[PDB]
Amino acid sequence: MAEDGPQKQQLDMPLVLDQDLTKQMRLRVESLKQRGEKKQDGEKLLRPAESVYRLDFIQQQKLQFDHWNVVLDKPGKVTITGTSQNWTPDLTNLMTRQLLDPAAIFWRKEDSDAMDWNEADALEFGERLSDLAKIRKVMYFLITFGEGVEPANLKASVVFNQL
Repeated sequence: MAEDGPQKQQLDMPLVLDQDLTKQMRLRVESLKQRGEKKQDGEKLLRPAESVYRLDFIQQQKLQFDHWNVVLDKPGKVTITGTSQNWTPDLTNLMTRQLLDPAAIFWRKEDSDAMDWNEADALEFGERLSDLAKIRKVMYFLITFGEGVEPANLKASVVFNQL
């Protein structure tokens, strides 16, 4: 019974990129080449356009996913690929066929202020995220920067309904 006015409160979680963390992985690969490792069983090569985003689930369940909204300073294209809470690139070698369901694609055109994305592929990953999220207070997402996006000009804000 809120007396202020707003009946249902709302809370948005700003996911933030981790470009510096991406550079740290590259340094480890450079050290490996000095002694070589013959990693031909499955070399893990990330693209300089891959940054790691981190999300902190502050509430155990009062939070609810309403509508993810990603904002870019300029139009363009970005690919978000999800990973099993177990297949981690640092603990496992990045494999293309061992990826779970395909990655969702979000893109904003110049005459469009709204981005069009695959709701069907994203919707399936929505409910799956609803569980693994209640058990893990933090989750990392991989994003790819296309052409026309400056390094840190990416901001990801998702609106959630707090009960």
